[PDB]
Amino acid sequence: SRAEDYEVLYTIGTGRCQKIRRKSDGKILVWKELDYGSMTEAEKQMLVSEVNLLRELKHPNIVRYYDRIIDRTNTTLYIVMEYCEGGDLASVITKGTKERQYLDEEFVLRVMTQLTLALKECHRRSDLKPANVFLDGKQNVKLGDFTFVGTPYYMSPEQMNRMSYNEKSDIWSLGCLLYELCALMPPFTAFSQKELAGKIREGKFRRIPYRYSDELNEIITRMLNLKDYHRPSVEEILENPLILEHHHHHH
Ligand SMILES: COc1cc(-c2cnc(N)c(-c3ccc(C(=O)O)cc3)n2)cc(OC)c1OC
Ligand SMILES: [Cl-]
Ligand SMILES: [Cl-]
Ligand SMILES: [Cl-]
Repeated sequence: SRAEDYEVLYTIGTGRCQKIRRKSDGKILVWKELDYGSMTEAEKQMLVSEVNLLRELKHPNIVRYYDRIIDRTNTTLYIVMEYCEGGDLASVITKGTKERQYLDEEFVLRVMTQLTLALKECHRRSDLKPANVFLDGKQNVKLGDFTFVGTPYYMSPEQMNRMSYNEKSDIWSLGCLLYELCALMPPFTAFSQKELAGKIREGKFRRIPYRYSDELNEIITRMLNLKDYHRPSVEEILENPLILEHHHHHH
């Protein structure tokens, strides 16, 4: 479809993401705008293929990407996707830090269950961090968004030695994300990357807060094992007695 099919309501975050309304039925959506005006033919060809793959991902726990619009006037590409009224997990963690208020174990179990399912789908088809995890209005958790200055808090031991495909590296990142949801801080912190790497290598961290059960602590701790082969698989995580039907997605 074309941009005129939609009305911009307002900007959510600055490419730039905006909440929009589809005129045909008034459906509330979001689009992300990419300015391809400075791109080469080679970069546009890569872009096209990536957007195409994006359109093929249909999963309850992956942000749904509906359409792509070209506006040759502004040299802008619009990627239309579902609206997640709950925002991102980064804002939830920030909210708790400042409220001196930990999140319910039930919420952490929802995020664990639903993100593990998202990872399972990604692995089948073959950037896990709080700002890339979105919440809808029905308690559902969705993975979205498929270089310097930033601190690589979630970088796994093996990935810091040599960046290569390893599904157990994703489990480490999930571990880090769940840890942060509980403790409201990442398991490893430092002011420099050299110091960070030394800590990650040592593999030691504080227990998550005592309000969280030993069982939750145990599985998060297993995900943060220094040995990739000691971390639980997606299958092993979902077998955990903590995970129940109600922690999964519901339309
Ligand atoms: C980054 O902060 C926020 C993001 C959103 C939001 C809602 N729906 C969405 N589909 C998205 C979203 C935006 C971009 C991407 C992506 O680049 O793939 C994936 C998801 N963000 C909503 C927000 O509040 C309504 C919000 O503020 C906390
Ligand atoms: Cl606190
Ligand atoms: Cl919450
Ligand atoms: Cl759903």
